[PDB]
Amino acid sequence: FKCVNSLKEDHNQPLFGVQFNWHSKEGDPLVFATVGSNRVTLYECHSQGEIRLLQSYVDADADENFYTCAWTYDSNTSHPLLAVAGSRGIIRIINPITMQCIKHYVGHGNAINELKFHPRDPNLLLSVSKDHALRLWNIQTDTLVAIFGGVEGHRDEVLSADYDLLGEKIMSCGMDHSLKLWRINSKRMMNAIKESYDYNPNKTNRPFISQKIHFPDFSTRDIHRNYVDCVRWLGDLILSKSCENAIVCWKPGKMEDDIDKIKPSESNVTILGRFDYSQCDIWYMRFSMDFWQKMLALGNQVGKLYVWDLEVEDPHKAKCTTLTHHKCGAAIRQTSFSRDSSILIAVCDDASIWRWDR
Ligand SMILES: Cc1cccc(F)c1CN1C[C@H](c2ccc(-c3cnn(CC(N)=O)c3)cc2)[C@@H](N(C)C)C1
Repeated sequence: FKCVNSLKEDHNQPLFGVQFNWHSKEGDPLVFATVGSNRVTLYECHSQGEIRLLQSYVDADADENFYTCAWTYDSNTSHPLLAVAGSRGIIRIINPITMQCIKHYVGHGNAINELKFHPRDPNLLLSVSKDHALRLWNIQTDTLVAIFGGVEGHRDEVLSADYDLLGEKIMSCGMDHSLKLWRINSKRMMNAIKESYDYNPNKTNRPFISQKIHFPDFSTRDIHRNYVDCVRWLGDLILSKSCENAIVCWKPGKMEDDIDKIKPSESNVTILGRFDYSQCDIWYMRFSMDFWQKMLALGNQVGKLYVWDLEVEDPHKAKCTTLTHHKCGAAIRQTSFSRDSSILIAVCDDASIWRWDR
């Protein structure tokens, strides 16, 4: 990787999120979105390092702070869609062509810290909230499918979550130091999703009933000792970090325990490795993976990038490379790989954007 360009957005506030559109059509240039201040902005990557500015969506409320975005597509038309959310607790579905807000969703109106789309169903959107809950939405029928919370749910802000490969289960994490597993391939949850697709408010009198899921299928506070701010599945294993200069690779149960036989009472975890780094001990810093999950990237609070090659026989054998540029000194909140892995974008607390090309 070599650094080929940078720019800075005019708001001078942190960019909290960046995502390449992995649903961009064949023959179209690569496009990524950034979120920070009260806006979302799209850029196109071109040759000779050019980052071409397209168009932003700017919230009507100057006090909105967007924290997260996620791409999907319209399941009928195939056209890409961009979901954004933040401090106002409003999910907006944006048409990236025109930057029009097509529609929006509100739960209880508390800050949304992350959005993720289901890996097999482009209509299923997961939000994680300052109010300690996760919410699963069906953006085809505009329904809240389920809320994941309760006293055995998270007891402080949820900061991150991730679906596994097939979208059979979710791992969430947050300010309570815990990582929690929620299965969504239960008979109850599969039925709820089916019913969400059968719901049309114009053809019935009932409101749509959301599931209240009050018990995770596994919980641990034994991995980290501070706010857990990013989580990703790596097959049946988990990658997660806190502010302790480490990403931990771990699994529920003992070494030979199958993830789908784990009981909610399981008290053990197994640590398969840990990737240490420096100067990333402030709260709220995300790591990202490429499409194939061959690579892992994390930026630190002084503008250094760490990239791990996970194409090795066991997690602890990961090979680290580091990327620095003398002008890049601000905290990197998130990174994104292009779908082909040829470009890595980093975004920063000073509103700067850094492009690295293979
Ligand atoms: C990015 C991220 C990463 C991982 C998990 C996550 F959940 C999030 C999302 N975060 C948005 C919120 C937030 C974070 C930072 C600031 C802030 C203010 N000033 N600065 C530095 C400056 N230089 O201005 C930074 C303000 C609000 C955090 N919540 C819990 C308070 C969660």
